[PDB]
Amino acid sequence: SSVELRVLEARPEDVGRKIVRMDKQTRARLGVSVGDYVEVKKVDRSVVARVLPARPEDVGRGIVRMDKYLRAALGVSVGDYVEVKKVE
Repeated sequence: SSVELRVLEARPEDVGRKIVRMDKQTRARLGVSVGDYVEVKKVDRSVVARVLPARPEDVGRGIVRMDKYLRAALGVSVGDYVEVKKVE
């Protein structure tokens, strides 16, 4: 089904992009590859974002990096948990 991930801040290069960063393990769990799309959900809010690969230092942290604009759309703060799933 879905994965639950902790929201972390976007690195400066990614601010303003409609993307999220997740590690390879998480992409495999979701059934997606880099460049595919996922839906990020919080209660009755949702955003669709393109999947870009997390940097190696972020591996296994259980996080998704998303910028302050996508966080605003979802009503979440850094440190909140979100549901991530394929677009369907």
